[PDB]
Parts: sequence; structure tokens; C-alpha cells
Amino acid sequence: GEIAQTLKEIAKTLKEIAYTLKEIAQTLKG
Amino acid sequence: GEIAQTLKEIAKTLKEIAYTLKEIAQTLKG
Amino acid sequence: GEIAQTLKEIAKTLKEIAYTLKEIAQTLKG
Amino acid sequence: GEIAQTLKEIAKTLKEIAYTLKEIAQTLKG
Amino acid sequence: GEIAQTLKEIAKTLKEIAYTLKEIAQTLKG
Repeated sequence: GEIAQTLKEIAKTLKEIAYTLKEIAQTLKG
Repeated sequence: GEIAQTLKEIAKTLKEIAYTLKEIAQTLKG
Repeated sequence: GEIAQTLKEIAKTLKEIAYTLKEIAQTLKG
Repeated sequence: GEIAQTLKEIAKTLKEIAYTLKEIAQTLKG
Repeated sequence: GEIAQTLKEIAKTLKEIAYTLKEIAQTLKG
């Protein structure tokens, strides 16, 4: 269904956000 | 329906957040 | 019901997060 | 009420995220 | 089912995001 597919898209985007924030956190530690 | 459309709006805002985070990560590396 | 209203609240909080990240991105660029 | 409880948890975590980002934005000003 | 499981995964990823943002905030506050 459309709702289940949209939720899978949201989950995938959140995993990208989680990854980018870990990159940022490491950059801030030098 | 309203719930499906609200989820699509959530997905779109998350893509904007993910792109701004990539811009921040790039700014921190110069 | 409560599910539709909570989704609307989530969408609003994400718009706030998106705008605070734009503020952060701008401050880091000076 | 499992769906409603999970959405309320997501909403609560997003409020925490929004406040931590406002704290970050304040620190970087600064 | 699938929708309930996807929402639980979204909740878990948001908790990870919230933790990494607390680490970022602490690094920037020294």
C-alpha cells in the first residue's frame, strides 16, 4: 500500500540523516 | 486521504533536512 | 483521530528542525 | 493502540531533536 | 505487521539521531 511505501522512504531518509550526523560529529572532533 | 498526504509531507521535509546536513558536513571540511 | 493529529504534529516539528538546520548552516558559513 | 503509541514516541523524540538543534544553533552564535 | 515494524524502526533511528546530536552539542560546548 502507499502508506507502507512512504514509511519505508521515511525510514531510509532517516538512516541517511543518522549517517551524515555521525560524519559531522567526527569532523567536529578533528 | 489526509494521513497518506501528511506522510508524503513528512518524507519531503526529511529530504530537505538530509540535504542541509550534507551542506553542513561540507562546510565543516571547507 | 489521534493518529492523524500526531502525524500533523510530527510534520510541524520537522519543519522547525529543517529551519533550525538552515540557521546552523548559515552561521557556520558566517 | 500500538501505532498511536509509536507515533507519540516518534513525536517526543523529534521534540528532543528540535531542542538539541536550537541549543547547537545558540552555541554556534557564541 | 509491516507498518507497525517500520514505525518501530523509524523510532529507533530517531533515538540514534538524538544521541548523535547530544554528542555534537557536547563537543561544541567543549
